[PDB]
Amino acid sequence: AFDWDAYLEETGSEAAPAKCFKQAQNPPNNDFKIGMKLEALDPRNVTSTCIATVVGVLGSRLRLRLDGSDSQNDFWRLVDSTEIHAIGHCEKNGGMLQPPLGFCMNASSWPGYLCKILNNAMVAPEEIFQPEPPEPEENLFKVGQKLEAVDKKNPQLICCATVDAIKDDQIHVTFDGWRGAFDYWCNYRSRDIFPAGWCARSCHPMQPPGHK
Repeated sequence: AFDWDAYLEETGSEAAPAKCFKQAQNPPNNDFKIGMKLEALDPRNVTSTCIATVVGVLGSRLRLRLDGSDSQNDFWRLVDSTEIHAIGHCEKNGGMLQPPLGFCMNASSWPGYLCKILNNAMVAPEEIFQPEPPEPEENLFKVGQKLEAVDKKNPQLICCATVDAIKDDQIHVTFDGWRGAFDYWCNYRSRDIFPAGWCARSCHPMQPPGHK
């Protein structure tokens, strides 16, 4: 459990206030179980919705993998993400499920495929999907502030970070003790940033600053 209060005091810093983030005041409960199927936006083509399977769970996050694709392109979504839904959601809304971009068969094999994987499949019930957190209506971050952030190159990891710079609705996230190579800009609404303490409150491991 990372001693944020010690760290803030030794670096002379403020943590960014909770009202800055689009995250629930309390981490949402994660009732998902590994093997459950659900519907998610294909990160490699965000216009497609695809069947995904929970392959890991960590704090309030799911590690998802799209059925019929590959094991090298897993992605993580919070249980209260608006990019995952219960199965049947897409269709109820006038949509069609799509094969993943990395689908391992040929396309005409897709309709048959959906049937086989949906047959007696373990499916996440709709009630375990958490509601979308209220959002701030402007950027309240400020240069200097510290926070917890997913490292988009190794997303299993959430790490101690700092806001470096601001241009309107974008913040620039830096990772303390790492070479600015893991830095990124993101919208203040991003679901990949959290107030200091969030990880401990949700049982997600939280990386201390790097050793550089």
